[PDB]
Amino acid sequence: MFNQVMLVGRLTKDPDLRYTSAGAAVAHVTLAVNRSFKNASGEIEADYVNCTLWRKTAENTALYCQKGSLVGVSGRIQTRNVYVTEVLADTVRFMDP
Amino acid sequence: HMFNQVMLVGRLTKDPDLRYTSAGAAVAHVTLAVNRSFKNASGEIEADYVNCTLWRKTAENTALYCQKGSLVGVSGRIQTRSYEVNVYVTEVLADTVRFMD
Amino acid sequence: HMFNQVMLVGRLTKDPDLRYTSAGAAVAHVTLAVNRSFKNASGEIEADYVNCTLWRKTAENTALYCQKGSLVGVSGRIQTRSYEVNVYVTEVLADTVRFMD
Amino acid sequence: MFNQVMLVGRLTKDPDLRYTSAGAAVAHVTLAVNRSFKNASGEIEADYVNCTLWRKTAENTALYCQKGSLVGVSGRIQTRNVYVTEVLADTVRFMDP
DNA sequence: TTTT
DNA sequence: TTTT
DNA sequence: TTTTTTTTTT
DNA sequence: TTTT
DNA sequence: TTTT
DNA sequence: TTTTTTTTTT
Repeated sequence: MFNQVMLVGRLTKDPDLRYTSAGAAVAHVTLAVNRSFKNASGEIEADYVNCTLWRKTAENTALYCQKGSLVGVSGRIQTRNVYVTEVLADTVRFMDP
Repeated sequence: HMFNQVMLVGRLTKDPDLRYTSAGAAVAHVTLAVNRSFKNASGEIEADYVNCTLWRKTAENTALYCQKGSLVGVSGRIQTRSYEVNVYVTEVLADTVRFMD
Repeated sequence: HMFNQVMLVGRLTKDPDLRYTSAGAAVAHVTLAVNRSFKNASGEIEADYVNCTLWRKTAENTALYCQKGSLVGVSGRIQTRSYEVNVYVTEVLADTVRFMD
Repeated sequence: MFNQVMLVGRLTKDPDLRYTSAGAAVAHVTLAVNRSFKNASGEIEADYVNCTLWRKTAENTALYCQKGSLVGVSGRIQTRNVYVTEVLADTVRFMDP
């Protein structure tokens, strides 16, 4: 029984690097992933996936990616009145030339 | 330039919700409890609850064959939506589902 | 009781091999170079070379649109075969492919 | 650019636990995964996937699973005249009641 | 060389 | 506000 | 630039 | 609150 | 015996 | 027990 996600998209904003009171880096990025087909009106829409990164992954994503950066992410769908649902990234690939 | 896929194995929290669009298309809403590998501070196994939408025959078949409790394997893509008091939803749109009971 | 899925993003090592069964079905053979995340003892990036089989329109389309070098995203399942001097093959049978160029 | 595999099948043999000359446990299991449809003759065939496990994963798989055990595995397709291609498992789940 |  |  | 479909409510 |  |  | 198809050579 597992939970696995592969996304490659583009960051909609500079990554949001914060630190927990314990000292752990944690970042929130949102990935625009265009679809592969057009809708009735002939347009390509994107899905906007919120991913949360931790520690070194978070710091490095922040260092090396801005708004617009092409990024690969794998991880799991996590879920946390407040009904939130994100991808918890364990590895990030930087794909900017 | 872009890619979006997901694979999941989990149990249905409730019987599937089988509806038809006024066009005539079957669509189903299902929520999967996916138990984590690790444990918490109390030594318990928490699950993540992922909402999946199914379409056409997949919707009907999972309706017909699975119910609350059914172990199900799903592959598809994450999709995001807003509706209206404006809400943000992220689901998995299932392409296939495997009945694992 | 069972489940088998794979997702892959890699580059084609050669133009796709488009054939037709004597039934009339398009089928394509493609090998994907999937570069690893880590590095070796020399600090180089090695790739894994995964053979994928495509069918019907997917075979034709990937034939028509991709060539040696094309970045491609694939999802499907692992399948195993023996033929005849008897050989053991494991491939990925692609359900979908995304053209990522 | 990634490589991810989810299998849940049944071991065809007791796991093959060996140790490298350095001391690392390494195991080779083969997973029977039945398909979901019948072939022309009305039969369900299986795919037999060779997976290689390392270290603690290898030792634990050996300890707790025999021929017949239901097992979940995620990992990547690895490839190594000798033309071999397996799944390199990073996590194994034991699903035997 | 293939499992319930 | 959820499954075994 | 394409797959089977790319389509509803919550 | 959405990217090339 | 392979891709960027 | 079902999805679109469950079908070839290497």
